Amino acid sequence: GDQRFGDLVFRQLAPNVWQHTSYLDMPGFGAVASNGLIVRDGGRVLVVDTAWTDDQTAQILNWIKQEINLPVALAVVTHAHQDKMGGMDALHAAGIATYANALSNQLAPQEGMVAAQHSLTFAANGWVEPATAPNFGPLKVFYPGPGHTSDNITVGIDGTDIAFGGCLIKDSKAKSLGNLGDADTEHYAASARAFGAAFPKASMIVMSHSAPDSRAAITHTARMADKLR
Ligand SMILES: C[C@H](CS)C(=O)N1CCC(C(N)=O)CC1
Ligand SMILES: [Zn+2]
Ligand SMILES: [Zn+2]
Repeated sequence: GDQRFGDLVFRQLAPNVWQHTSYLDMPGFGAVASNGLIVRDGGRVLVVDTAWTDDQTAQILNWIKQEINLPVALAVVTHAHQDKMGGMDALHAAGIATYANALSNQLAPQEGMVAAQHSLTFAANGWVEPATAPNFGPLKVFYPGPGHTSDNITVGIDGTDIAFGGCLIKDSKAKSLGNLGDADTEHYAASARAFGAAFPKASMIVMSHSAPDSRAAITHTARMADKLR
């Protein structure tokens, strides 16, 4: 099922949704997979997260050209770490409009990232302010609160059973919450549960560092974060 395309992997999740996977060596972790999404919305394509590097991100765009052959209207990136924003320059070189949490754009320079062109802001309840996410189509963007990072955001795909937790959510058999160096241990558990409650009918939970899982990924991630506070 999985399509190897250069050094990346692509997996169809639904008629209009694919997971992109790219890898980077991290001493002490091995070659770490990071997952994002590609969504076809009618005559255009929407991307969630870059790959780790510009070169890998250009390869995502090459795959889109070969397998979908429609323009990429925008990309939204889910926090200011390299696995999610490392390929911003490749998107900009391709003329793609890019979006991130305002706080991700604020943090990007100190994190070694290039900021997105546009900043999303969020209501007190976590839902994106709609005027900051124009033309997002089926992408429903939700800020669950600080957790994996202060800026992490999540995305549901209307018309599917899919919600993307990014690096906030780990799989239902995961053993650790991963990189906690920028995390908010006090609010993580609540933020994970807020993601689940924002997308209550999503039965396929996509995440950055594990293959797609059931909603038990949310309950398990929350149950592990419950131990952090
Ligand atoms: C660069 C990314 C940003 S989230 C990172 O810190 N990682 C990769 C995932 C790894 C894991 N197994 O969770 C933890 C270390
Ligand atoms: Zn991260
Ligand atoms: Zn990550």
